[PDB]
Amino acid sequence: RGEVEQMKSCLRVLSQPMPPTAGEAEQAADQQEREGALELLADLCENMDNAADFCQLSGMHLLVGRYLEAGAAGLRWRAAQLIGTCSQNVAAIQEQVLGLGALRKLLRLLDRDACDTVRVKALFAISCLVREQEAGLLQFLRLDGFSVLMRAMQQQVQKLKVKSAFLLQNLLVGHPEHKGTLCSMGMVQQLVALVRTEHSPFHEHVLGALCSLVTDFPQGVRECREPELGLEELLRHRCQLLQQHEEYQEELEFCEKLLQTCFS
Repeated sequence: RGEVEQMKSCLRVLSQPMPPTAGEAEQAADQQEREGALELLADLCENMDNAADFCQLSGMHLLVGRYLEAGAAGLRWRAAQLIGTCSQNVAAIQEQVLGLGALRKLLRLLDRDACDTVRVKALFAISCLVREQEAGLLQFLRLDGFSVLMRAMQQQVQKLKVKSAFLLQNLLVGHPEHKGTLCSMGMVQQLVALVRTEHSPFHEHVLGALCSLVTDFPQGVRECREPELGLEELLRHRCQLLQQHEEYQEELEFCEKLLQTCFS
């Protein structure tokens, strides 16, 4: 194979201290070598057993402890990506990564990072940790993760807005016990504001999320019916805009369900 040795060699590169006094060429070479190590680890860690071996070698300790807060964006995003790759398919690794305080650091990257690729990979990592994990989602909530997702849907870069909205929709389907909290947090209002923006692909997920919040949930219905929100007007205009087009059928179905559920 040669895979255990690659993995150990890569961890040795990544375990080295940042070079002390360094000129620009030394610093740039050093960063490329660490980037390459993370990439080679990612290749290995698509396999679930490699992923587990990686964790057994305390790789997640190193990524969470040092690389999510590395100076260079290229290290941060590759670190976030590798966390997601390893944890995506393995419940045991999800739990280990959560116990290492990864979520607080990932949310900070998603919410604040100057580099968009870091944000996207952070969101990927978060999605892997939180979707099939009741404890990870509880912690996500406690860490104000739904507000982080909301600000991601509110900012400009379309890739992040679609992926954030997609995650919110998924969490609401998978975890309906949280509709109350989300409604009380004023998510109906914040989601409906997103529906007011220029029609685009993330709208489908936004309206899917709203659908979850009203489905068998009187508080969601009440919020949707609030006179100032103006949601009926919005939904009826959206229905007429989408109704002849086969490729918006799912967003249209969400609008229709909201109209049925909330407005006779």
